[PDB]
Amino acid sequence: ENQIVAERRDKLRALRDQGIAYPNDFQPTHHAADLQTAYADADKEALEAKSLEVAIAGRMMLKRVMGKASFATVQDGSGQIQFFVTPADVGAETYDAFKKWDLGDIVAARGVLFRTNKGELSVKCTQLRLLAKALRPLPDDQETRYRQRYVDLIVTPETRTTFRARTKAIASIRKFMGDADFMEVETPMLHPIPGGAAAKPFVTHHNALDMEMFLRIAPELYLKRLIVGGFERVFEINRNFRNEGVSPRHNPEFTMMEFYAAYTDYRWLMDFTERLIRQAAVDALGTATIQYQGRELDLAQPFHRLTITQAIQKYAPSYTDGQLSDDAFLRSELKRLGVDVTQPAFLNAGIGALQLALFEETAEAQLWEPTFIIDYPIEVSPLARESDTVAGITERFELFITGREIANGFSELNDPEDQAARFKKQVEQKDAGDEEAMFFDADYIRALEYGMPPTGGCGIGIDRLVMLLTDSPTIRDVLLFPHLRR
Amino acid sequence: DENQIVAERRDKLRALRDQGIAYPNDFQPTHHAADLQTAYADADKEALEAKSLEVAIAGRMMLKRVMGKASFATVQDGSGQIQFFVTPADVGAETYDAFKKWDLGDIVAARGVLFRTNKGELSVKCTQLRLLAKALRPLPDQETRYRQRYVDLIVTPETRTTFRARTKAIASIRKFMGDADFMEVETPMLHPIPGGAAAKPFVTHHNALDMEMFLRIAPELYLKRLIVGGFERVFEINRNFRNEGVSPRHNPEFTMMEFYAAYTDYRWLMDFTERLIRQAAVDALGTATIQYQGRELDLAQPFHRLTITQAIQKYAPSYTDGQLSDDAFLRSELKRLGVDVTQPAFLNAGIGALQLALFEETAEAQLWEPTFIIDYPIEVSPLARESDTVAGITERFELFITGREIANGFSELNDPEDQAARFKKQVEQKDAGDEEAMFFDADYIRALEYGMPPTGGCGIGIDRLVMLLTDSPTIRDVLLFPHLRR
Ligand SMILES: N[C@@H](CCCC[NH3+])C(=O)O
Ligand SMILES: N[C@@H](CCCC[NH3+])C(=O)O
Repeated sequence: ENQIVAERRDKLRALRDQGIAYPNDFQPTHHAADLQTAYADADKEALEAKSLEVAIAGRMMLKRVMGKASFATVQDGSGQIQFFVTPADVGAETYDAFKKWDLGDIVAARGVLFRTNKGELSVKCTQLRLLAKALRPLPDDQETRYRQRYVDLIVTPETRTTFRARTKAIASIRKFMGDADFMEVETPMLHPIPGGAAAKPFVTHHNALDMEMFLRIAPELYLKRLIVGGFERVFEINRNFRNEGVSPRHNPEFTMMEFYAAYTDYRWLMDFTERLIRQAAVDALGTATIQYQGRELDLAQPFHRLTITQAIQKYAPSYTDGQLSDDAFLRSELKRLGVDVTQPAFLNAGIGALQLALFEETAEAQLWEPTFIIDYPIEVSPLARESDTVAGITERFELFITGREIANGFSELNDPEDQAARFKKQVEQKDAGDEEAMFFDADYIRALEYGMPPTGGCGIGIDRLVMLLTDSPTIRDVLLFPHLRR
Repeated sequence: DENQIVAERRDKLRALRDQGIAYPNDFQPTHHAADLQTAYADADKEALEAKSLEVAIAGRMMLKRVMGKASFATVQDGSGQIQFFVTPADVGAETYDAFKKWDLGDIVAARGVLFRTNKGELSVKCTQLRLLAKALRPLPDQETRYRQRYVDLIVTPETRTTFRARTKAIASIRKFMGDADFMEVETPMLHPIPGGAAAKPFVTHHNALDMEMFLRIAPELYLKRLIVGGFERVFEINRNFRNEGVSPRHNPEFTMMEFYAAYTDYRWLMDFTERLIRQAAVDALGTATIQYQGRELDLAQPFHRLTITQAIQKYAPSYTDGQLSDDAFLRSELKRLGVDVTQPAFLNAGIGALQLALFEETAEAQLWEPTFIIDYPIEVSPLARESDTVAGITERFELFITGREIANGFSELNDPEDQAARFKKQVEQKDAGDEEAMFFDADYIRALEYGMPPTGGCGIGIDRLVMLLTDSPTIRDVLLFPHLRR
């Protein structure tokens, strides 16, 4: 390993004594992938007539030297093609230098396209150059993929494909939002008071002003300020930050899309979110009837819509109606399953919150088929409009697919006095030790007091959506550079 | 006094809650003011009475004209303004009486027939009229625009126009990049080692991992890892963070676009950046011959391309060639202009850096017409490829328009040994007190040691570009929520 690097470093030393070691004048004219497509059906004779001159640059992935003739496989950004090399065509000095290059080196050739006797498409090199020496060899392990994504990208074509699909899916989501009349906006990543979500923040400090500032846990409160300001339809796709546990399923920064539509409510949001996701599949995979991790996932069907208790009953039928309505039962049953209900997060827990907690331990992970869970207790929905007909319930949903939260939304709380009250109740929890409880945001209350129209809002987890569209088993597989441990 | 008004409005809200749902969310508008104004600009009183078009509108009540038998309100939705004509005959006495006590600012809604008033205005003959949300604070100095952008957005149509244009411009830039085959990517905003720029970082901490992290000053080093990985054309549009003073011309977070193209160099980058900017103007304004702050700005002309000393001579013709190549002259001349060259940023200053510093104090702010400044000293260009023909010079540019930096780019340093050396020289400066000097990044060097193809990279200041395109005088005028200033 070190001896290999040293040997390659010594070649680089010699290379510098005889010219420009890292030249930047070569201009490729074609892409391997495009040649493989456009000339799949052409044969030795067809190609000899066309006599197409090409110029390719990329990473040398294989090399075979056999006396007066040598073959290499070169990989550019698009794919692979062979270089065929003889001193007759490339000249003796280049041929000799070529033989001493290494797997990994960035190389470049001009030459005529042709087909080898074994059937492969290849370049009869008439010019051949080394553009950049690979000092470290390519490997020929489970975490290296993430610590050295650049290696994973060279060596695993599937990885390149996943990330091209991420990019296309996000463009497709933008198009969908734009067609539905939403204005894409940029709100701050630095907040003087974090909010818009239940999460532990990252804190930093502005030196000139001697001021604590928080990386955003969510843009929600800023996006609703825009609604007050009179933009009826806004959305934002960007990072949130959450300072919590690390795992294969957790990264400290992740991409959310939030959107807000004045004069809508949660029923509208659910229909709209459902349509968006289904179209996201059709765009990415040609169909909404797909598979994820070896199991059928039919996004073409209408999404299920269930209450919290409906969902517990569907997947944990042993629970009776009377049991799910009994405070004392719910507490002992939650204690049994490892939920400490004495924790400050539960300071304002009523019967609804206990049910929700039971749903999380029993049913949630089993929501394979797309399922909206509907009507959430007020005590855990501090930003959500209260029902007009049932006290203590909010017009809120969460969407689960494959057992993971993909979206969450609600009729927005536009009543400033209600909002102030619910903030004070969060501060109680926070004072009692609940680190995911919200801070009182006076500037936000002030904004609402200018008068905010009734509005519907939703956040979609772009990283999790992309997992489904690319059959990626963890969030780390859809992030170019996941954060890792030391 | 603003207080008595709030209190009075708060008391109306109290009465409102005793008689129904204060913040209803069931009203569904069917039309937009702007669309009605366009579609029926050409129609008259009789036309409209025949058509008899039933509409439903919701928005903010901006003016109210009251007479004995009737009332007119000017209501503003997301699209524009339309009049509501209100009589108790048609809306009912009880509603008419309530209406008289509603306030400028309230969010209101009507159904009714479209018609034209004798004074020529398009209006709704209301048959239903509702209050959707009480404005508790009344609608209405130079900094309030920024602390309360939501107020500025309601009251100033120019502000709305600027931000719609920002959004459109960014979509136009994404399209330009996509058409040129660049793949949009997302790299981390939390870096374990900050780099890619000369700036003071914001520092934070991940608690679960007990790990110091930095908010990114630039994504550059992560984008070049993707080039090692084999993506040929990548770009990213997102926030950087710099922990320094807030001014009218500075915000601690701002939007950059960086792009990288394998097998290109700085000449290519300059042509590409020039085309991008000119097309951005055509897209936004219909022409590249535009105006900024009352002065002609002709982006249609080819951009000037000057060396650092050429530019000093163009604006200060006193300076001779020998003066600008004399160390002792440059120092005394810099001392005269108030520049401290003893500062650690200048620890590795040679003649080039001194020239650059003189250019900053004499010519830079006068670069009104788009001007590329070209060929930068190595000691201030730690990430830029060195010239093949002139030692100590890098293939680097900065683009200035209206005296402000709009872009900066270079042929990328893909030589890992050169890069390691230049990093060690940065660490010297940093150890001697230069807080903008770079840290040594070993992981980045390791990536380059796998072999990176020659590449060209550039960063464009989106916020500053958008200023030019929208004729905004400061960066704060193109950010929805600028950071606090004192
Ligand atoms: N802010 C929410 C998404 C939007 C909820 C509706 N206002 C989140 O972080 O999940
Ligand atoms: N990282 C640079 C932009 C790209 C320079 C070329 N690699 C900046 O922050 O200005």
